[PDB]
Amino acid sequence: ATGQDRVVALVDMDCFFVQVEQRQNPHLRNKPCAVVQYKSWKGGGIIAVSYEARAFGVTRSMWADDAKKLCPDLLLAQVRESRGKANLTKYREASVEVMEIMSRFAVIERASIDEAYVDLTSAVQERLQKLQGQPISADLLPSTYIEGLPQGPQKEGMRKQGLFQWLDSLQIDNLTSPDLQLTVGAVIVEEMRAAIERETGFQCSAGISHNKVLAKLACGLNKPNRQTLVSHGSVPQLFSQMPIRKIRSLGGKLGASVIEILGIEYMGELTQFTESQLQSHFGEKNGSWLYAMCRGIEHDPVKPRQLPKTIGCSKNFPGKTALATREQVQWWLLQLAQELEERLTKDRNDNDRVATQLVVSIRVQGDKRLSSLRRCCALTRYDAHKMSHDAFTVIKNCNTSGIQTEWSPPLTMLFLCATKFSAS
DNA sequence: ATATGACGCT
DNA sequence: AGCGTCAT
Ligand SMILES: Nc1ncnc2c1ncn2[C@H]1C[C@H](O)[C@@H](COP(=O)(O)NP(=O)(O)OP(=O)(O)O)O1
Ligand SMILES: [Mg+2]
Ligand SMILES: [Mg+2]
Repeated sequence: ATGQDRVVALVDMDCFFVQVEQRQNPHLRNKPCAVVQYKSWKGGGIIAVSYEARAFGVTRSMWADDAKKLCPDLLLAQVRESRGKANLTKYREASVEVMEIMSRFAVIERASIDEAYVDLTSAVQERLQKLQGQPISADLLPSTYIEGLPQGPQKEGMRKQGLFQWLDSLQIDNLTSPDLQLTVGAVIVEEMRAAIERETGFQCSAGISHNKVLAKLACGLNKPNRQTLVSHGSVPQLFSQMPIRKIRSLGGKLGASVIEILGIEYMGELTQFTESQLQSHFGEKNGSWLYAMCRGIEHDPVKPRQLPKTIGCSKNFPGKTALATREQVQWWLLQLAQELEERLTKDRNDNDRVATQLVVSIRVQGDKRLSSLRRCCALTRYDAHKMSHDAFTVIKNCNTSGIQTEWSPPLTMLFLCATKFSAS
């Protein structure tokens, strides 16, 4: 079995937060520009970067002041600030706009604020028998790249040349040629992407392949404003120089042990190993997953979920701003709870459901662990004061100070999350 | 002094 | 459950 039964696509917005600000502020269009959070510490932290500005080496996580050094024409748009914290509402709403449109073509799984996976298998079947064996016209694929093509014996001319070899080798006879199915999926994604641009003004990229992992890999091969098809046949060469860390779920500790333990560098080298070999190295689940994946085979299904299982608000208090007093802790819990009550009310009305669990998370000054304590209490009413007061209770026994007016050690992070939803 | 949401392990 | 891992 070759892991070619499904057509899966990943759609990801190009420099999402920038496009949202550029739609709103025409003066930012087609300029080096970036979106910044806060302002006081070193101009604010950069969180999204137009492609014009990336050409100067401006990146996410860079301070705005350091970014202006790399690029002094850089324009900045500031994230909105409510009750003393970053407020991402504009971008969540833009995301819903984009998800609604995508939903009209197939069932989607929201994977982040700006991307969704799409299972196109069923829509591919439909469009196939409508064609009645009609060949696929390169007219229908004006922004599609075929990975690994052209091959054998100017940016856009190279694209068409690869696209011509793909079609000129296609087998439109067999209505289950996996390569034909990917080509038809790619035709739908062009329609989906034109509709998103038409109805929002947002441009996006997309990957089309047989599973989530290849779709996501393909999406980033030709950003921005292009889509890439990765066929099962292109996987051996693609993977032969693909660093292991580029693959989703291997960008961290597991991927680094794969490199260290096996002494390899690229995804294609995993094929030498037996599945049993890989299970003893990395456990039974990772070994099986890896054995299949280095052959381009992956089974994670596209889950029909476009809303979330959790709604959270958090704020970091780094350095001098760490929370030292009880009354400081209570004020910020109030602020978090107020924004949280706002989003929960919106979610109970628009999507018809109610949370039953409140999770409270904190980080103390000196703990490397991104969260230090994580406790849960009942959630019965969408009332900020009640939520904020209950969060304090759950954490108040963690102020290790005999002075009760004081909070020690200082808190570096407050996090309030609502979960365990039920239909309402 | 790089705000969020999913899922795995035990 | 609470923690860890990984993602954008
Ligand atoms: N580590 C992070 N932390 C917080 N917000 C982030 C983030 N990474 C991204 N965002 C925010 C800002 C981002 O705009 C948005 C989508 O994340 P991406 O798709 O990873 N990056 P973009 O869409 O900007 O560029 P392109 O896709 O063309 O590479 O979510
Ligand atoms: Mg994006
Ligand atoms: Mg993204």
